[PDB]
Amino acid sequence: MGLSDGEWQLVLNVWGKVEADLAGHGQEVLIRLFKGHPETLEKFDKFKHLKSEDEMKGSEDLKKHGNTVLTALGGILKKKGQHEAELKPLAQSHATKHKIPVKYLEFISDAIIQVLQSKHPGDFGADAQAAMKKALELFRNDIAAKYKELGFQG
Ligand code: HEM
Repeated sequence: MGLSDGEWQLVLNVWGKVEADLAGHGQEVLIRLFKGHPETLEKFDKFKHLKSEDEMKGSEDLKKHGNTVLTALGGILKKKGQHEAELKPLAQSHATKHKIPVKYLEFISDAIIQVLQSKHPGDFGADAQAAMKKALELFRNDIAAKYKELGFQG
Protein backbone atom coordinates (compact mmCIF):
# COMPACT_ATOMS: atom_id res chain seq x y z
CA MET A 1 0.00 0.00 0.00
CA GLY A 2 2.65 2.46 -0.98
CA LEU A 3 3.84 4.24 -4.08
CA SER A 4 7.05 3.34 -5.87
CA ASP A 5 9.78 5.96 -6.26
CA GLY A 6 8.70 6.48 -9.88
CA GLU A 7 5.05 6.85 -8.92
CA TRP A 8 6.05 9.57 -6.42
CA GLN A 9 8.17 11.20 -9.12
CA LEU A 10 5.17 11.30 -11.47
CA VAL A 11 3.13 12.90 -8.67
CA LEU A 12 5.70 15.56 -7.88
CA ASN A 13 6.43 16.29 -11.53
CA VAL A 14 2.80 17.26 -12.19
CA TRP A 15 2.52 18.94 -8.78
CA GLY A 16 5.17 21.35 -10.07
CA LYS A 17 2.49 22.73 -12.39
CA VAL A 18 0.12 23.25 -9.46
CA GLU A 19 2.74 25.04 -7.36
CA ALA A 20 2.95 27.78 -10.00
CA ASP A 21 -0.51 28.96 -8.90
CA LEU A 22 -1.63 27.19 -5.71
CA ALA A 23 -4.48 29.58 -5.00
CA GLY A 24 -5.95 29.52 -8.51
CA HIS A 25 -5.73 25.74 -8.69
CA GLY A 26 -7.18 25.36 -5.21
CA GLN A 27 -10.15 27.59 -5.91
CA GLU A 28 -10.76 25.63 -9.11
CA VAL A 29 -10.55 22.30 -7.27
CA LEU A 30 -13.22 23.41 -4.79
CA ILE A 31 -15.50 24.77 -7.53
CA ARG A 32 -15.12 21.43 -9.33
CA LEU A 33 -16.00 19.58 -6.12
CA PHE A 34 -19.03 21.77 -5.42
CA LYS A 35 -20.34 21.43 -9.00
CA GLY A 36 -19.99 17.66 -9.09
CA HIS A 37 -21.07 17.07 -5.48
CA PRO A 38 -23.08 20.05 -4.22
CA GLU A 39 -23.84 18.11 -1.03
CA THR A 40 -20.28 18.95 0.11
CA LEU A 41 -21.23 22.64 0.45
CA GLU A 42 -23.15 21.78 3.62
CA LYS A 43 -19.86 21.27 5.47
CA PHE A 44 -18.72 24.88 5.20
CA ASP A 45 -20.02 27.99 6.91
CA LYS A 46 -20.13 30.43 4.00
CA PHE A 47 -20.28 28.69 0.65
CA LYS A 48 -23.99 27.81 0.59
CA HIS A 49 -24.84 31.46 1.08
CA LEU A 50 -22.27 32.66 -1.47
CA LYS A 51 -23.62 30.15 -3.96
CA SER A 52 -27.17 31.39 -3.22
CA GLU A 53 -26.11 34.92 -4.24
CA ASP A 54 -24.09 33.76 -7.31
CA GLU A 55 -20.92 34.94 -5.58
CA MET A 56 -18.69 31.91 -4.98
CA LYS A 57 -16.24 32.97 -7.70
CA GLY A 58 -13.81 35.64 -6.55
CA SER A 59 -15.00 35.48 -2.94
CA GLU A 60 -12.55 35.88 -0.09
CA ASP A 61 -13.74 32.61 1.43
CA LEU A 62 -13.04 30.65 -1.73
CA LYS A 63 -9.59 32.22 -1.97
CA LYS A 64 -8.75 31.39 1.66
CA HIS A 65 -9.97 27.81 1.41
CA GLY A 66 -8.45 27.23 -2.02
CA ASN A 67 -5.06 28.27 -0.67
CA THR A 68 -5.45 26.23 2.52
CA VAL A 69 -6.43 22.93 0.93
CA LEU A 70 -3.71 22.74 -1.72
CA THR A 71 -0.96 24.30 0.41
CA ALA A 72 -1.61 21.51 2.92
CA LEU A 73 -1.94 18.73 0.34
CA GLY A 74 1.30 19.74 -1.39
CA GLY A 75 3.19 19.56 1.86
CA ILE A 76 1.81 16.06 2.42
CA LEU A 77 2.59 14.81 -1.11
CA LYS A 78 6.21 15.98 -0.76
CA LYS A 79 6.55 13.70 2.26
CA LYS A 80 6.09 10.76 -0.17
CA GLY A 81 4.11 8.65 2.26
CA GLN A 82 5.95 9.55 5.49
CA HIS A 83 3.21 11.85 6.64
CA GLU A 84 1.98 10.77 10.03
CA ALA A 85 2.99 14.14 11.51
CA GLU A 86 0.64 15.93 9.10
CA LEU A 87 -2.22 13.46 9.04
CA LYS A 88 -2.77 12.98 12.78
CA PRO A 89 -3.88 16.61 13.29
CA LEU A 90 -5.55 16.76 9.86
CA ALA A 91 -7.69 13.75 10.61
CA GLN A 92 -8.60 15.27 13.96
CA SER A 93 -9.78 18.50 12.30
CA HIS A 94 -11.93 16.59 9.80
CA ALA A 95 -13.38 14.04 12.24
CA THR A 96 -14.41 15.96 15.28
CA LYS A 97 -15.99 19.38 15.24
CA HIS A 98 -16.30 19.14 11.57
CA LYS A 99 -17.11 15.64 10.36
CA ILE A 100 -15.97 15.14 6.76
CA PRO A 101 -16.90 11.69 5.50
CA VAL A 102 -14.32 9.79 3.48
CA LYS A 103 -16.56 9.83 0.49
CA TYR A 104 -16.06 13.62 0.43
CA LEU A 105 -12.31 13.04 0.45
CA GLU A 106 -12.89 10.64 -2.46
CA PHE A 107 -14.86 13.35 -4.27
CA ILE A 108 -12.20 16.04 -3.81
CA SER A 109 -9.60 13.53 -5.04
CA ASP A 110 -11.64 13.04 -8.21
CA ALA A 111 -11.96 16.80 -8.51
CA ILE A 112 -8.18 17.20 -8.35
CA ILE A 113 -7.77 14.65 -11.16
CA GLN A 114 -10.36 16.39 -13.33
CA VAL A 115 -8.84 19.84 -12.83
CA LEU A 116 -5.32 18.61 -13.62
CA GLN A 117 -6.61 16.81 -16.75
CA SER A 118 -8.35 19.98 -17.87
CA LYS A 119 -5.56 22.46 -17.08
CA HIS A 120 -2.44 20.42 -17.87
CA PRO A 121 -3.27 17.66 -20.36
CA GLY A 122 0.27 17.68 -21.78
CA ASP A 123 1.80 17.15 -18.32
CA PHE A 124 -0.79 14.67 -16.99
CA GLY A 125 -0.69 11.48 -19.03
CA ALA A 126 -1.84 8.02 -18.15
CA ASP A 127 0.93 7.01 -15.77
CA ALA A 128 0.84 10.36 -13.94
CA GLN A 129 -2.95 10.13 -13.58
CA ALA A 130 -2.68 6.64 -12.16
CA ALA A 131 0.06 7.69 -9.74
CA MET A 132 -1.83 10.76 -8.55
CA LYS A 133 -4.97 8.67 -7.97
CA LYS A 134 -2.85 6.24 -5.97
CA ALA A 135 -1.27 9.02 -3.86
CA LEU A 136 -4.68 10.44 -3.08
CA GLU A 137 -5.93 6.96 -2.20
CA LEU A 138 -2.99 6.56 0.20
CA PHE A 139 -3.74 9.99 1.58
CA ARG A 140 -7.34 9.22 2.50
CA ASN A 141 -6.62 5.63 3.61
CA ASP A 142 -4.14 6.88 6.17
CA ILE A 143 -6.63 9.60 7.20
CA ALA A 144 -9.27 6.89 7.50
CA ALA A 145 -7.08 4.80 9.83
CA LYS A 146 -6.86 7.86 12.05
CA TYR A 147 -10.61 8.38 11.72
CA LYS A 148 -11.06 4.90 13.17
CA GLU A 149 -8.85 5.68 16.17
CA LEU A 150 -10.84 8.92 16.57
CA GLY A 151 -14.14 7.04 16.60
CA PHE A 152 -15.38 8.46 13.30
CA GLN A 153 -16.72 5.84 10.87
CA GLY A 154 -16.01 8.11 7.92
C1 HEM B 1 -7.15 17.20 0.11
C2 HEM B 1 -8.02 17.12 1.13
C3 HEM B 1 -8.10 18.17 2.24
C4 HEM B 1 -7.10 18.86 2.79
C5 HEM B 1 -5.58 18.74 2.50
C6 HEM B 1 -7.68 19.74 3.77
C7 HEM B 1 -7.00 20.65 4.54
C8 HEM B 1 -7.53 21.37 5.57
C9 HEM B 1 -6.79 22.20 6.50
C10 HEM B 1 -5.28 22.42 6.39
C11 HEM B 1 -7.66 22.69 7.40
C12 HEM B 1 -7.22 23.65 8.60
C13 HEM B 1 -7.12 22.92 9.96
C14 HEM B 1 -5.91 22.07 9.85
O1 HEM B 1 -4.93 22.70 9.40
O2 HEM B 1 -5.90 20.85 10.20
C15 HEM B 1 -8.98 22.22 7.03
C16 HEM B 1 -10.15 22.49 7.70
C17 HEM B 1 -11.41 22.16 7.23
N1 HEM B 1 -11.70 21.31 6.13
FE1 HEM B 1 -10.39 20.45 4.98
N2 HEM B 1 -9.05 19.58 3.79
C18 HEM B 1 -9.34 18.61 2.83
C19 HEM B 1 -10.59 18.12 2.47
C20 HEM B 1 -11.76 18.62 2.94
C21 HEM B 1 -13.08 18.36 2.42
C22 HEM B 1 -13.30 17.41 1.24
C23 HEM B 1 -13.96 19.07 3.15
C24 HEM B 1 -15.51 19.19 3.06
C25 HEM B 1 -16.29 18.61 2.14
C26 HEM B 1 -13.22 19.79 4.15
C27 HEM B 1 -13.79 20.62 5.07
C28 HEM B 1 -13.06 21.31 6.00
C29 HEM B 1 -13.65 22.15 7.02
C30 HEM B 1 -15.15 22.37 7.17
C31 HEM B 1 -12.66 22.65 7.77
C32 HEM B 1 -12.82 23.64 8.96
C33 HEM B 1 -12.77 25.05 8.33
C34 HEM B 1 -13.47 26.11 9.14
O3 HEM B 1 -13.49 26.03 10.40
O4 HEM B 1 -14.02 27.05 8.51
N3 HEM B 1 -11.88 19.53 3.98
N4 HEM B 1 -8.85 21.39 5.92
